[PDB]
Amino acid sequence: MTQERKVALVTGASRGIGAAIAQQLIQDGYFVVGTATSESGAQKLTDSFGEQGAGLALDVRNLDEIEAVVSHIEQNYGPVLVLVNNAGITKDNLLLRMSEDDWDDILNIHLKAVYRLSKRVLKGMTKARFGRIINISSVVAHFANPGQANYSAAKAGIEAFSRSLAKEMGSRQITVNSVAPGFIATEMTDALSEDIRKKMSDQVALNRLGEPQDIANAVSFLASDKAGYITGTVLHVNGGLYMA
Amino acid sequence: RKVALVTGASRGIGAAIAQQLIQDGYFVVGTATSESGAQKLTDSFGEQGAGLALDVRNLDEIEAVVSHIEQNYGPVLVLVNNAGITKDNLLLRMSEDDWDDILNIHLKAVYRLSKRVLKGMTKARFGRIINISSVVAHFANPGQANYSAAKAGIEAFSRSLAKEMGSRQITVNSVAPGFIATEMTDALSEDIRKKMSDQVALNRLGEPQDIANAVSFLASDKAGYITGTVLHVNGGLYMA
Amino acid sequence: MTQERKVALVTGASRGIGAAIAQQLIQDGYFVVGTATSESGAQKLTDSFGEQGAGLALDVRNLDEIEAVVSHIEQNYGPVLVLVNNAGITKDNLLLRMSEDDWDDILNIHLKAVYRLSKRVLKGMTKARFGRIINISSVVAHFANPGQANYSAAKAGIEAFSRSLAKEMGSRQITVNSVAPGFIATEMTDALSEDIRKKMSDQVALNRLGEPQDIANAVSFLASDKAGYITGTVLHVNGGLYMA
Amino acid sequence: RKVALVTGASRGIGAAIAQQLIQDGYFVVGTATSESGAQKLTDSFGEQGAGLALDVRNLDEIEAVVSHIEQNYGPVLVLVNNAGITKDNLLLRMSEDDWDDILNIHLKAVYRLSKRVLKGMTKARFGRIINISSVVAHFANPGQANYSAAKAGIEAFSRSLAKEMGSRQITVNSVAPGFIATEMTDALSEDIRKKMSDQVALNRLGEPQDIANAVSFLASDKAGYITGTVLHVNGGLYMA
Repeated sequence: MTQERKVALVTGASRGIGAAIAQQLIQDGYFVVGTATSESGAQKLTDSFGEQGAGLALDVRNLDEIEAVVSHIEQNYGPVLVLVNNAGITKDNLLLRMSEDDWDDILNIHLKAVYRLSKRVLKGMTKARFGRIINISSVVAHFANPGQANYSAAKAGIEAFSRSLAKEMGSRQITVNSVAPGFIATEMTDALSEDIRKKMSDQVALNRLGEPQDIANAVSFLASDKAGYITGTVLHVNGGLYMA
Repeated sequence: RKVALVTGASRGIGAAIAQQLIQDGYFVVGTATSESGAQKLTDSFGEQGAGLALDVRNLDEIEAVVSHIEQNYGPVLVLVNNAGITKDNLLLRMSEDDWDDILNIHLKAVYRLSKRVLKGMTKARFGRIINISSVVAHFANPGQANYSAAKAGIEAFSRSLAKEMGSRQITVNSVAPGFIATEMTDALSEDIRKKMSDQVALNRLGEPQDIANAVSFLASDKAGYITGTVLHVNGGLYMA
Repeated sequence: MTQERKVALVTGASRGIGAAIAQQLIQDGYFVVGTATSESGAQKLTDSFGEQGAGLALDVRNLDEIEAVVSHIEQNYGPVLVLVNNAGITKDNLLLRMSEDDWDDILNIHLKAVYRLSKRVLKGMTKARFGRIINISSVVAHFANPGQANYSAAKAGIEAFSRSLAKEMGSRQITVNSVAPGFIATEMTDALSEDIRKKMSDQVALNRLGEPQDIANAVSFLASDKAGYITGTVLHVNGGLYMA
Repeated sequence: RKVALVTGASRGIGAAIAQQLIQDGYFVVGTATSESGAQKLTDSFGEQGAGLALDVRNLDEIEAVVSHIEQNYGPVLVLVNNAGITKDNLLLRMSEDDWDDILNIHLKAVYRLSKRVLKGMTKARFGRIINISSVVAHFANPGQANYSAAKAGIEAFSRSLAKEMGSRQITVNSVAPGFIATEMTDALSEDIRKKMSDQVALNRLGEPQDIANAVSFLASDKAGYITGTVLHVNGGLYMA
């Protein structure tokens, strides 16, 4: 039992974008720790990653669990040198119907979790004089959508936090970036109808929904030496749905 | 007169906003966190306003204050969310309390107050929600991750709400001040604020009245086709 | 014959947005020189402005005419202390069908004209330690539209030029800003059908087309002392059609 | 192999781009304005490329070069518009020639070359147009109004063209370098580029290979769902 590869931590790795990111980072040569909210899901991740990764249960809303998970990774696999913040649900509602819990839960799962996990991995990245924090944002952080004020506020806050952290950590060669997916094919889009997914792809310049692997490719690029002079940016992967 | 609610109106930007909105013809309820401050606000606004105590961190107080305003003065049709509290620290030294308090005072308060005033604005088919953001939401500053995240969240929240409320002719906008002359800015002496003003194209720190002018514009009929935007008032410190 | 009011120059003042801007600046207390491309149009402007303005013919594509017009204003009315660059047409075409003239004419009418006129009025603004350059951009400089690559490139170039000039002239208290109209009711939108203008207003958060006076209000604000700490910005007046 | 055309490939950013695209598997035609430079490009690329002389200001030369490439090597399916010529001056001192030459070398050339390669990309239902912009298109620099306007125009042009060509699976993107180590940057000595690198979060000037890496990414299958964007490569000098 000796683990010599650099360690990547991917939260919310069970399916879709998170699963593709985790598998791509494995292919890139990392030892990947993926997280799921349940222990069953964590075991499914352990099974998928085999001897080049591990699955751990983590509710990113809880600081005690964040600290325990990162401590476990450091004590068993090594310092987290790539952090991909992908965990996170939506709780949509127009503001008149958006409850205190609807707001707080989303802000905690997305923005607070990014703050907590980034803070927790900073010591190891600083010691290594190498680090990658890659936050999965969304196109709705830029192109606002009614009913997603909580999600949009959280994602935009994550982007601003990333800029501040990039400035604080730049001299230690830690890059902090966000990837903003557009319409990507997920179980959720699979749930939608043919006609709705044509409505969606009609809004995309490339005239199709993206795939999880497109986001994985963007993250793999940002985590590599090929993006060592890129920090504090948003990398939009939306097929021209939103251009900035 | 139409009722405007301005939080944190005791001094600086908030006070200038309240006085300007009074001049524009609104009945201005300004808030302070202390009852002493609320009484001084009552005294300053006189017959064209009222002062109320409000800790914007507390939902019960928000609901009570808005209910009181509705019961005595009228529907809140202009809401200006003005908070300027900082708890700076580099992330290594930024505690959970430092993060949470800033997020609550700024972003959560914007959520709570905006939600609470929606009914009256919807009924009137008229509304102005004006959120005080900051240049730091765009031009990042080391040690202000919490403040930057909160202000950027406020801007994104404003865009979403603007889409939700637009058809009722309610506009939701943010004003982003740059370096404005204040208590703490006055505390540093000549070379330090020369360091600051050297970054400003207009080569000077702004004044609270500049932000009040932007808020007055957005709250007026002159800006009825402007919604979901950020109005930068920073002398060229940061340029779209 | 003595002219004591501050002089504003509004190019393309014959109708719609330009006409509303010119009339509002008159109401604000300026002596307004408006331009039209023909001498007939210039005479119609002279008639509309009466004793508080003048109409002059100007093809903004031509440097000799720019220099002659500004010299005439300085010699008869006073230094141009407010410049509103509004002259400018569209020549739409998908790139495969966009000719050299289609490109050059639009770039010259919009971007080159802004460069030439701003350069020409800088001396007077510098001497006065007061100045307002206000450029009418467009929402399509931000939300790109197929078939308008020339117009979009010109408007975005104008915005970048404005940022550079704002930095160069800031210490002399000259502000340089752009106003970006969205769907505003013009003869061109009047030409469109009821159903198309509902398609358009359906995209606007405020659920209606704007009016020239909305743009005039934005320009009047920027030209006043109420916006003396605003420079190098874009003021979007699009009813929520585009949010940034 | 697929044919990529890289303008201004003789040195620095352009040379790094050309070499990297060769490594990625493209047949790279690089251009220089002199025939001497074109021959040196031919020598450097050897069996995996060709060097051609091109003054990007001249439409006839653009059409001749692209026709030659089509007649000998194949359809241009990757176009990298790389120009880095400056003619700085504050507006008071910026002549008509200084403005026009920069606009022509940068923006007009992007228009002309992009237009000329559209037919082959459309036929192949594959394409990469990658335009070298600059941080100055976003963070304004006194004395560079012409360069800033041209680069920003290039970015807007790219967005419009991306919408026009997207359904044919042609992506159009810009790469915006920050402070990259070059001839002229090397000319200034330690304290001057320390002044520069102090503005960079990563606390150093970039290298041509960083821009080549970004262009290689965008030109690859790894970026097939990225279009109409600006990829900032500036070490945190300017942050979206």
